[PDB]
Amino acid sequence: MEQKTLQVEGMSCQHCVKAVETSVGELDGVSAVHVNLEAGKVDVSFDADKVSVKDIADAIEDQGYDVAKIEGR
Ligand SMILES: [Cu+]
Repeated sequence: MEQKTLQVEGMSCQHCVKAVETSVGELDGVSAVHVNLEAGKVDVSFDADKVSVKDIADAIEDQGYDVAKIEGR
């Protein structure tokens, strides 16, 4: 798996993001999800070989709000 992070957009409501975090946890690919928008950003160990950040990224956009952009690599 990869180790990208969706750097924080503007929100600081952990309750929003986690609502989607739980759903994203369904994607087998996702190795780990460390939502820390307040502390820095959401650091996520997406499986680029199974599912792309695009998925999760869009997902947290929907009802999470935090996804400025992916960094990592
Ligand atoms: Cu919220």
